[PDB]
Amino acid sequence: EKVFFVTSPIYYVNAAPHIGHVYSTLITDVIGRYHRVKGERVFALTGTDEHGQKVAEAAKQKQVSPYDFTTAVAGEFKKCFEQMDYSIDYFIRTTNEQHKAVVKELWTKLEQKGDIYLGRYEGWYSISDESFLTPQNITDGVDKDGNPCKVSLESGHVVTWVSEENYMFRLSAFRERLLEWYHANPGCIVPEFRRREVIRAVEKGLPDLSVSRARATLHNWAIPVPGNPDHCVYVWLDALTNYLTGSRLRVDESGKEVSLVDDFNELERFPADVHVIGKDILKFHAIYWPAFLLSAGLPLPKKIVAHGWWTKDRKKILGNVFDPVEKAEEFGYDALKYFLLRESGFSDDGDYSDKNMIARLNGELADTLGNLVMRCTSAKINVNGEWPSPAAYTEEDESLIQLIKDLPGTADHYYLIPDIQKAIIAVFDVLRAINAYVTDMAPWKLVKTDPERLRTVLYITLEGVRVTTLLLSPILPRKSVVIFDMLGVPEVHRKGIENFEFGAVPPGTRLGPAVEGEVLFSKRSTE
Ligand code: MET
Repeated sequence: EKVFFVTSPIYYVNAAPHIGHVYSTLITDVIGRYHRVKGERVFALTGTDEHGQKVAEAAKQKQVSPYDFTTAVAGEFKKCFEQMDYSIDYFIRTTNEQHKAVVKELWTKLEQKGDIYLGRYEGWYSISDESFLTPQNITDGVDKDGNPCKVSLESGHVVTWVSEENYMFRLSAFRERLLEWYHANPGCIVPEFRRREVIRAVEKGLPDLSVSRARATLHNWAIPVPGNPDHCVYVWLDALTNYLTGSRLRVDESGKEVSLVDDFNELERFPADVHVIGKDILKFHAIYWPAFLLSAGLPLPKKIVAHGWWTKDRKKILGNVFDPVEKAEEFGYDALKYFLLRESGFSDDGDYSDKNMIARLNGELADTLGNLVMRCTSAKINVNGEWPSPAAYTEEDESLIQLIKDLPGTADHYYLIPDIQKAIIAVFDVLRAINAYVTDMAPWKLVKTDPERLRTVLYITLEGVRVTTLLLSPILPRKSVVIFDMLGVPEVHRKGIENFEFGAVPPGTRLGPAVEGEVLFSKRSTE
């Protein structure tokens, strides 16, 4: 056992935070929350990528110091994530002095291993992606002016020709070991088609990789190469190292880093159990990073999960915004999170209209979950305001019980893939089954007609709501608490695999107090 270590990418601070960053960090957050619910030690990590030409030039364009610009924008990222109400354990910044030391330490290992030489890069480079590209991965496009230029096929951003004496990492020498790693861990990249992409790309051959740049090109906004002040460390080698840095930082109660340990084993976090990333940055994580780790003799991550990129009303996000805080203030924080995790799987296919948002809010959160919670806690149905003791189970009772008992196992596998969408769907399939059982039994009639039968129906329903809610708690962290409070579930029973079990809450447990205008999810007007 070790600390379950989950990460998000660290984001460029060239501009203000937006939905892409909020989405990636949310996924990271949800994975961490699920493992805490299982009672595991978790360290969840996010942060900002603050060096490089991209960032330094964005600061120049605003006519501000790189130190002042990065600090200000990093501040906006922290404020946004705070407001999004994640449970991230640490926010790292690559300008941190302790991160810097770790980067120099990793570089030195790579050099001492013989995997870094002085050579030349002569080729295309995308500043906006901080990415080296071959002629096969560029094409014709236009400037900011509208003059003809070359652009990345990858991303569409302008590319430039670089010809510089650079320190080069021997990535070509790691091809075989990388292929061995992919084939021996066929779950290590998710989803499967991105795993195939990576293997196909590495099968073709790998060139060596420039890991430094001449200091002027960078506007001196980068980590100097140890032993050679004319060169700065490639922003991506610096950036990827944040995962190692974060694995080695002791953090105090307020979230401040207070100490860098010498050895990752001391904190038991490294290597990451899951790196959450966008598809745009797959090669850095699935090819370069494991190669750096193999060179350094460090263990490799267990999973890399790469999600897709987004649209609002089937259009690129100018004249089309999606501010997550404003949407969350509009429809709800947990509701917005549910929507983002339910609507998209590993694709760009998601309908992010306010229409579809309202349809899921009303249909799934309000009509399926909320209505159910209200039914089984209603004083008109649950006359004694408690968990009743069930009488004998019918076959129908048992079919539903069986679904509830099976759910934790199924949801668990989905959370570990990870495929959060599938986990949510599984839980809601069980919520729908519970609703249909309740409709079929009509407990409102049973109050008058067979109060004994009602004890059974009502107990099964409460327990189905409790289990589904426990498994939804990583997705609806605030609302799950409210639900548990309404059900009167003691704190101890709100986490731990012990409580995945059917029957964990005893009969006789009292419900929470009923507030005057109780409303868990408010249906919105279709507009
Ligand atoms: C080590 S993850 C670095 C990600 C990069 N800063 C980006 O925003 O795409």
